[PDB]
Amino acid sequence: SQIVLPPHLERIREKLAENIHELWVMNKIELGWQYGPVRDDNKRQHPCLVEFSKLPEQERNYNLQMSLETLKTLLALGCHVGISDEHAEDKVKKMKLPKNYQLTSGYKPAPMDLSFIKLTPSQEAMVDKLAENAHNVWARDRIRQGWTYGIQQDVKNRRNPRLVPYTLLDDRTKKSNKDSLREAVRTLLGYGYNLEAPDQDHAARAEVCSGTGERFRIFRAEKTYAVKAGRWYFEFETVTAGDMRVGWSRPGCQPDQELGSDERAFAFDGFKAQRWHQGNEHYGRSWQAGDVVGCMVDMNEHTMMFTLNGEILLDDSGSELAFKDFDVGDGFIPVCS
Ligand SMILES: Nc1ncnc2c1ncn2[C@@H]1O[C@H](COP(=O)(O)OP(=O)(O)OP(=O)(O)O)[C@@H](O)[C@H]1O
Ligand SMILES: COc1ccc2c(c1)CN(Cc1ccc(C(=O)O)cc1)CCS2
Repeated sequence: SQIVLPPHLERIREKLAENIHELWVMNKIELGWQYGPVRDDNKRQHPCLVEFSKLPEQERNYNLQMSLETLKTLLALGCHVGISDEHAEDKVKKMKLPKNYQLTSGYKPAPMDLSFIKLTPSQEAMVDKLAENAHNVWARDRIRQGWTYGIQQDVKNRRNPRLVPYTLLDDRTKKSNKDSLREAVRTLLGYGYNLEAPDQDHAARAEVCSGTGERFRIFRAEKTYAVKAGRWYFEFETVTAGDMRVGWSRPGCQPDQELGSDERAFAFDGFKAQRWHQGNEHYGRSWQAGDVVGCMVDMNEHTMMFTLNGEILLDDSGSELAFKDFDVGDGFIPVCS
């Protein structure tokens, strides 16, 4: 609402509103909609097919407001607009149209066909965002009405399966709104009022949202199974490919601290290809979904090694040892974050 409309948009939006009005009535007659005295969509009768003057002024004004919200929404998207020229707006060609596609009046509303104009990926993205905003303004109205979501539409209980996020919306209506949006944006472009998209903003949430406030969960064997000597091996399977750590931990490990940040644990972060013990150093490569990581420790020469799907993971050098030397201490147990 805080947005103020430029005069060139003001002298463009009345012509926009009319043009899309006839766009709407041509879409209606192409799909096979007929004129009728009564307000019955199932019986295929509606006085809406006549010109906007004979059309109910409520709908005609609603169309103008509908377009006004659309203009204010292009402006609020951060999509700045430029004026290409004036003569292409003064002179707009008209396709020849078939009689069956024509209504009772001989006037052909379909203006210079938008097929010449091509939709860039950014122009499609803003079409998606306009569709999202229209759906959201559609649902704010329904919620104000008190209509709530329901798996099956209820006329009396005011339940519409339609009140869902646009991503979850049914493909039929989503496409129908999308087409009118797409044709609306193309009509805006064909008015010579070329729109330049805001720069692509990259936003990564890094999965801050989590159960309560826990960032990670640590799974380990019981402290009584600590190994002090010998050769030991266990395997860790990665169903997903995200922030994981696997390795050997001392019985003094804190469940709230990250693996390898302190001296109590030795871990391998394949997500960043990092080996973790009081710091991170580059080691090995990254895993994908389904990769199996093997962990081997030999407390005789105090070495630690790792395998990704069988092959030995190396550090920056040619050495196969993730942690060359450590102390036996109290022992080690398998651990995973
Ligand atoms: N001239 C017009 N300008 C703008 N929008 C219009 C116009 N005529 C009809 N509409 C649209 O028609 C729709 C009316 O049906 P709607 O999709 O809201 O059904 P609904 O969700 O079942 O509604 P309700 O919950 O009120 O029963 C609205 O989204 C409204 O924006
Ligand atoms: C979405 O902005 C507009 C702007 C202009 C016009 C329409 C829609 C189309 N309408 C017909 C209509 C009425 C109700 C429904 C419905 O029940 O959803 C669907 C179509 C009015 C004539 S021009």
